[PDB]
Amino acid sequence: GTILIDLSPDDKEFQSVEEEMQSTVREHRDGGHAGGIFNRYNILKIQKVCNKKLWERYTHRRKEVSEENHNHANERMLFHGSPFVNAIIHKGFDERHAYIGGMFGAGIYFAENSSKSNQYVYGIGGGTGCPVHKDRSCYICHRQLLFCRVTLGKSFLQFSAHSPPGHHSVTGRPSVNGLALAEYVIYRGEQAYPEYLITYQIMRPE
Ligand SMILES: Cc1cc(=O)[nH]c(N2CCN(c3ccc(F)cc3)CC2)n1
Ligand SMILES: [Zn+2]
Repeated sequence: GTILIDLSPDDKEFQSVEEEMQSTVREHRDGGHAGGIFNRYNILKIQKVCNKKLWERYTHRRKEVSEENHNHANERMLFHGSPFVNAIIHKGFDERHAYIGGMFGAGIYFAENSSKSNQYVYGIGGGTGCPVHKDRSCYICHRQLLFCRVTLGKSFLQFSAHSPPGHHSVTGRPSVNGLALAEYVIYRGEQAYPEYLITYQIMRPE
């Protein structure tokens, strides 16, 4: 029972979601190989993802993690880029959205850097690119990102399935690229809510 409400760009909500998308762009060590070459996005549409069953699935698990961690759910707003975004907004996150070949295990991956999530919009390493031009740096086709409410709880810090014992998620602390932001991994689909569906294009630097 998913409903997508279009957010007006006049709305304070559109303005704060676009600002978290824009300000969290960074240069990638692959030179744009996976996500393309760009410094900003053309934000075409921001939509609120409304689903009573999934929101309840998430706040139920949130209350569990909170009570297991001195009433702190450790809730973040993170980006999620995946070829299975359209399936996530209707069925939620689960074991089919888990990244088997992940660095922090077979869990569901999230990023603080929007530009990081953009690397997985067309698949692992950007796949073959957009389905129309087979271009990983395509500047034409419309891309789609999720801005998710994530319950991290007790997160296992990793400097560089199931969660480490006595923990609720894993934090990928960046230990080489001094400008990278953290990456997070949850092992329960219930621990995340697909809050915002952002439609956009990467923009050719001038
Ligand atoms: C680091 C990071 C940030 C981000 O936004 N997204 C992701 N992924 C990881 C890989 N994914 C995946 C899911 C299910 C599969 F079958 C294969 C891949 C989805 C998106 N990673
Ligand atoms: Zn294209």
